[PDB]
Amino acid sequence: PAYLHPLLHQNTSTLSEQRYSSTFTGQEFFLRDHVVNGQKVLPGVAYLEMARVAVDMAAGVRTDNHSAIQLKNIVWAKPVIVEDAPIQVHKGLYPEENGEITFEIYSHPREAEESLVVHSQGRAVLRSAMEAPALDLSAIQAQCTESSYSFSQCYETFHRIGLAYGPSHQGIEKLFVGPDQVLAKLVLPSSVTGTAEKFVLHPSVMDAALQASLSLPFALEELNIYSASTAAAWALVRYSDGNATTQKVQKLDIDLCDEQGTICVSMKGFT
Amino acid sequence: PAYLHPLLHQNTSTLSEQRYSSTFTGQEFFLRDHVVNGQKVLPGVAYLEMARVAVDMAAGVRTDNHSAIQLKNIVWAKPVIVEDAPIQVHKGLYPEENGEITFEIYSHPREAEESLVVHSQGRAVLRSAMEAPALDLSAIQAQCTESSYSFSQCYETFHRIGLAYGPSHQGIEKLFVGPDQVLAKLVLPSSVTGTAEKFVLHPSVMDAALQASLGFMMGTSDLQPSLPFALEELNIYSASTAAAWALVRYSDGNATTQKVQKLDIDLCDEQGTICVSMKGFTTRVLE
Ligand SMILES: [Mg+2]
Repeated sequence: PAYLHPLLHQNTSTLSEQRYSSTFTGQEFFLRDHVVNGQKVLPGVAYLEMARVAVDMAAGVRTDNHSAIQLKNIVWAKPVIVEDAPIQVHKGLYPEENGEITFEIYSHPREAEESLVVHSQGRAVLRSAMEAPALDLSAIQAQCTESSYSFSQCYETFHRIGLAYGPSHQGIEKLFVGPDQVLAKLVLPSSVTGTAEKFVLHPSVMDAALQASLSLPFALEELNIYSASTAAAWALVRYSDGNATTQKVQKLDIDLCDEQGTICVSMKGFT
Repeated sequence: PAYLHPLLHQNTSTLSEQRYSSTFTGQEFFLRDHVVNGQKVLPGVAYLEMARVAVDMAAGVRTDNHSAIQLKNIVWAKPVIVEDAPIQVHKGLYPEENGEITFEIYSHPREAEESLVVHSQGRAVLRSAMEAPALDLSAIQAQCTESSYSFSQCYETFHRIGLAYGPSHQGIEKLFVGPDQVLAKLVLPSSVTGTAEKFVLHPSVMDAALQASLGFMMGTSDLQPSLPFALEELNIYSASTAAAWALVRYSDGNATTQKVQKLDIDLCDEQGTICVSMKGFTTRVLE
């Protein structure tokens, strides 16, 4: 209730370490409605919001020259899973000499409070606020005319493939695809509209952007925030120009834009 | 409701600054019952607990060689006053290269949030727990037979000079005075017993120990209140709640004036075992 943020509850910083802590019950919407293979698993897109708001607050009152946050070189390790007992997640920030901020998202195993498990790591950059780029909504939709499928068709396999998305994570409206890209109409589930205000990178919309692509998120090269993900009405997914099939891991680009095509959130070098 | 401590509610630390924040409404017992010249004033001794608990928390889990806190060279500047508008008070901690921790207690006036008021600053030292010294209460009593003052005498006199202590700050039971010292019988007011557990340096007990210096000033014409101005050293051997007595004597500086007095103050339980010691405590007339 008195949380600083639904994903960043409490500031637990010491003289040695800048740190934020959150205790998650199974009931949070981004857990109860994000069940993979039967377990409540923290979604990859929640780590980004966790990281952003930690940086936003850990950096003090800021000048226009530092009043914007960008994330770089994100990594994903073991996921956070919730059972009958709550799970405490720690968000650690470490300032580097070049003015960038390294962040580690970790926890202390109930198996061993002296052992440690890292779930994600990355870097953040403070820059001047960025003017939003623009996308071509009319033509891009026109380049995605082959084998369109309903959200339900997207949704049916998702449930069948082992990903049981609850109502809070049913943000895709429809998929328009060509062999080169996928453009997804997006919507905010009505359940989470009451709390969409308290997110910049909203897990429902951000995950819907990731859902439109789909083995699992493994890394992200860069994340740019021009406006709230809530403003988004469309999202475009494309391969990064690496052209490597490899095994089951791929490098992809994902962008969010509003009704006019103005990009508000863009993700580069996904993996 | 979710305070870390009644005097240190929230950790608001940034990368640049280790910081804790508290918002006081004035309904807190240590404000509602601590009225100076008609205004609710945070008691000077409350800053001491503020610093201690901030340091204790800002210092991590700690080895025993560092599992004890001492405060040094405390100064008091403008008071914290609450009159209908809540005040947000910040505890800033800076680690010094010598391993000491500097603390600043400050706030930003609501009327111009870009301005700054520093209320108190000092230094904290992390060191090994000290075996608690002891007082000989029998011997001390034998030297405080010159005059004596009752509970009502003290708090009626306090009200007359401008210090309207409510029940939470009525910890003096009786004052025994001899030449150059005062022995004060103390008790934790019944009003605050429910939350005495969450204080090491309890404002009620600590303020009562400083109140005991009234013993030196009874009989002073148009006596004016003297408030905390500086403290050279504070030693914490155990919680003040255990305290049953307080000894007040002048520090061996021989610099006593109506404007300012410097005192040595010890608090001990019924056996004479000291729990808190304050050396070089200077108080100054209010004006
Ligand atoms: Mg102004």
